Amino acid sequence: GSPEFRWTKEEEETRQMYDMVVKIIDVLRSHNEACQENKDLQPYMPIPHVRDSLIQPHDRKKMKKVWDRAVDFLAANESRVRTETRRIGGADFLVWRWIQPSASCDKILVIPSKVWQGQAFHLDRRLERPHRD
Repeated sequence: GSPEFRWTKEEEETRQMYDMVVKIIDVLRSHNEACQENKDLQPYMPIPHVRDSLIQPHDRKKMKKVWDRAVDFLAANESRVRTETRRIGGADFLVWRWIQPSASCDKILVIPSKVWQGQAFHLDRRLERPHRD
């Protein structure tokens, strides 16, 4: 019945909580830096891409059940992938997919408040901001 705001102090609540989540906040913040370069390096993945990611082999799921609680810590400060309900094979399930902040998200408003070179181009060379490596 109220929003979160999410500024610098909201971290003081989450600090001590980070134990198992530090691996998954590492998975999302890490894949992100390579992702803003490219379009989205992850276009669609399941809930287990991130829920298997806490551990790699046969013991993979053993902290995916803990993840149910770990999300209480994540969700007060970070969501560096997008949540969507999507239809696959005629059936609608919940999947997690990539959103990358900075470098891609650039635009011009009513007053073109920029100088010649630094950012992109204008009129000539009608592409997007990130390019082929």
